[PDB]
Amino acid sequence: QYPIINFTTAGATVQSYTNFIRAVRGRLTTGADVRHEIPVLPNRVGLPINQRFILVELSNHAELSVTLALDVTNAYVVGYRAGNSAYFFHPDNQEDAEAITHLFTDVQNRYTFAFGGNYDRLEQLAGNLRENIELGNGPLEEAISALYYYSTGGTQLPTLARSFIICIQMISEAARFQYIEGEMRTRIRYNRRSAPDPSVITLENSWGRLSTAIQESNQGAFASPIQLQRRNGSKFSVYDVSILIPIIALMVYRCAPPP
Ligand SMILES: O=C(O)[C@H]1O[C@@H](Oc2cc3oc(-c4ccccc4)cc(=O)c3c(O)c2O)[C@H](O)[C@@H](O)[C@@H]1O
Repeated sequence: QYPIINFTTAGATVQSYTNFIRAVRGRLTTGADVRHEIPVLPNRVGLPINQRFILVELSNHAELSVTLALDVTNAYVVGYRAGNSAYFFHPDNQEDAEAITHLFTDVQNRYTFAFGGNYDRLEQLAGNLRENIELGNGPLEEAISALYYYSTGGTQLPTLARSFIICIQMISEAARFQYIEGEMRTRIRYNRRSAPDPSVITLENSWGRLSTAIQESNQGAFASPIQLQRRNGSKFSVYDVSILIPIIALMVYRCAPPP
């Protein structure tokens, strides 16, 4: 009953990846709140649970398929299905736990992780930092096999964690930022994998702050600048929503929009 977007990594191109991410955004929004030309995700409060999630079915060159569940309120992966098993990140508010019981209700085996989905938990689990984990079509292809074979006991947990990190960044963060989508399109266009540079990681770390600064801004103007980093790690200050318009595609809801 939840909407499904399909994507295959095998023979993926800039175009098929672009179409996939646009379709993902399309399902996450309307939610027709746009603040400064930037769509805001639905406020979870008052959100009917039938509208809470979307499903992203990934398949790969090995003909393996896993379906991820994304929370439409933050674009984030809450868990996934592989065959007859479903796995969920440990929630952290009883409304979440409530919400996820409506996911993958037909599956035989449903497990909840001890851990949550945040990069901090995941990075230690993987024994690697985001900056040391390659992204690209290759890593995503492998991530899909890893996620699938976990449902059968053939995947070590640190490989799993690494797989979540790859997926979350190439789907959730890409839906959130045209800039990160751009970074992944480029890796795909040249079939090169590489770890995310500091510009990517700082965007990811600052998504909440960015959303708040934009929705609280005075006519687009930030009362206080936000520091981001360039590709080479040198820092720069954002003072205004204008420069973020071609960077950020979705925002998490923060308060009502002022009339
Ligand atoms: O940006 C901040 O200053 C602080 O914001 C906090 O996060 C939120 C802030 C928020 O601030 C506002 C807000 C702020 C000023 C005026 C009107 C509204 C509304 C929110 O819905 C909101 C929210 O949902 C947050 O999660 C964080 O919990 C907190 O860590 C952070 O310090």
